[PDB]
Parts: sequence; C-alpha cells; structure tokens
Amino acid sequence: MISLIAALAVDRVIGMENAMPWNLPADLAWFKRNTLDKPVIMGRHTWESIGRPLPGRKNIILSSQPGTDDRVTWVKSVDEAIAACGDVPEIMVIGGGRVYEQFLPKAQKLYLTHIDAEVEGDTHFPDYEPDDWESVFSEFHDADAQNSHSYCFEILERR
Ligand SMILES: NC(=O)c1ccc[n+]([C@@H]2O[C@H](COP(=O)([O-])OP(=O)(O)OC[C@H]3O[C@@H](n4cnc5c(N)ncnc54)[C@H](OP(=O)(O)O)[C@@H]3O)[C@@H](O)[C@H]2O)c1
Ligand SMILES: Nc1nc(=O)c2nc(CNc3ccc(C(=O)N[C@@H](CCC(=O)O)C(=O)O)cc3)cnc2[nH]1
Ligand SMILES: [Mn+2]
Repeated sequence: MISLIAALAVDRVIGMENAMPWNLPADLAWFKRNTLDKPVIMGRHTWESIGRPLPGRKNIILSSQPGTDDRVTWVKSVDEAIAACGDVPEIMVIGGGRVYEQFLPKAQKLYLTHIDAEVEGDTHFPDYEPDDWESVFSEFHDADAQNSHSYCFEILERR
C-alpha cells in the first residue's frame, strides 16, 4: 500500500525556499522510524534539499530529467516510481508538495506531524478531504529542551 509521511506547520506549510525552517529532533526520529527498511519516493526538489541518500531505504527520485547519481533510483513517472518499488507492503512517499499532490489519491495512510509553528513558506501540503480519513493514532507532545515547539504525531487511514 502507499502512504504519505510529512511534517506540517501552521496553515499546512511544508517548506520554504527548499528547506524546512524548524528543527525538531523528535520528528526526525519518528520519520526515520516509520520509513526505515521501506522504499521512499521523493521529488527532485526534495532530493536536493536532503542532499544525500537516506540509508537503509531504497531511495527513488521522480524527475523528468535523466539521473545524475547512481546511488539512487531515478524514474520519470508515478507508475514507474511505484513499479520500481517492487512487491513490498508499504511504500513511503516523502514529498515534496507536487509529489504529495499526485500520490494522495492513491494513498491509503497518512503519517502527519502537526507542528505548532508559524512559518511563512512557499510549499504546502495538499488540502485533503477530512471526511475520508480516519485518525487511528494521535500523540501530543509539549515543547522541550531539544524541541522548540509542541507537535502532534498522527496516523490517518482512508475510510
Ligand atoms: N515538511 C515535510 O514533511 C516535507 C517533505 C518533503 C519536502 N518538503 C519540502 O518541499 C519543498 C520541495 O517540494 P516541491 O514541491 O518544491 O518539489 P518536489 O515535489 O520535491 O519536487 C518536484 C519535482 O519532482 C519531479 N516530479 C514530480 N512529479 C513528477 C512526475 N509525475 N514525473 C516526473 N517528474 C516528476 C519534477 O522534477 P524535474 O524538474 O527534474 O522534472 C518536479 O520538478 C522544500 O521546501 C522541501 O523542503 C517538506
Ligand atoms: N514527519 C516528517 N518530518 C520531516 O522532517 C520530513 N522531511 C521530509 C524530507 N526532508 C528530509 C530531510 C532530512 C531527513 C533526514 O535527515 N533523516 C534521517 C533522520 C536522523 C535521525 O534518525 O535522528 C533519516 O535517516 O531518516 C529526512 C527528510 C519528509 N517527510 C518528512 N516527514
Ligand atoms: Mn473502512
């Protein structure tokens, strides 16, 4: 099945100038935990902000342009990206904006982190139809010494 994983601040903001303004060590631990040993699909911009292959996962990048690093897999369309994953139980789509928009309809599960932070950005998470989704897991956390804002980890399943 296909799942989307993402961190959103106020207003569904997900990035600004090809980067994520905040720093939340706990959220990144959660991201790694949920994606390790699974294939991750990302768009070219995202590949670029990340700057290197994510270890322990098959990294698949979507680009209309030919590949430029053999350490990852390059695909030119959504169907090929999905076929490149092979037979696995869960495929993780990691963004960015344009790529989330294209996979949303095909996704059965969303792993969202809501962050209490007001950031002015240029990329947003798609505006999905709440009706259609069921929250099956929620876990709130106040801010602390290592994490600058409070956040909520949530998992939705398409009804
Ligand atoms: N907070 C989060 O959880 C989170 C997660 C991911 C990203 N982000 C952020 O989001 C921004 C990057 O998002 P973005 O929307 O600018 O770009 P993106 O979605 O990472 O990348 C867009 C690109 O990927 C390729 N692509 C997408 N769909 C394709 C398709 N169907 N066939 C072929 N190529 C396709 C195209 O590359 P070519 O131009 O080479 O065709 C397109 O320009 C950043 O600020 C990043 O920091 C945030
Ligand atoms: N919940 C969530 N938070 C994010 O920050 C996020 N970021 C992306 C894309 N950007 C990035 C940027 C850096 C790393 C990264 O450095 N990850 C390391 C974690 C380090 C640790 O495990 O403590 C990794 O191995 O996953 C991942 C995605 C996609 N979905 C997200 N989803
Ligand atoms: Mn159902």
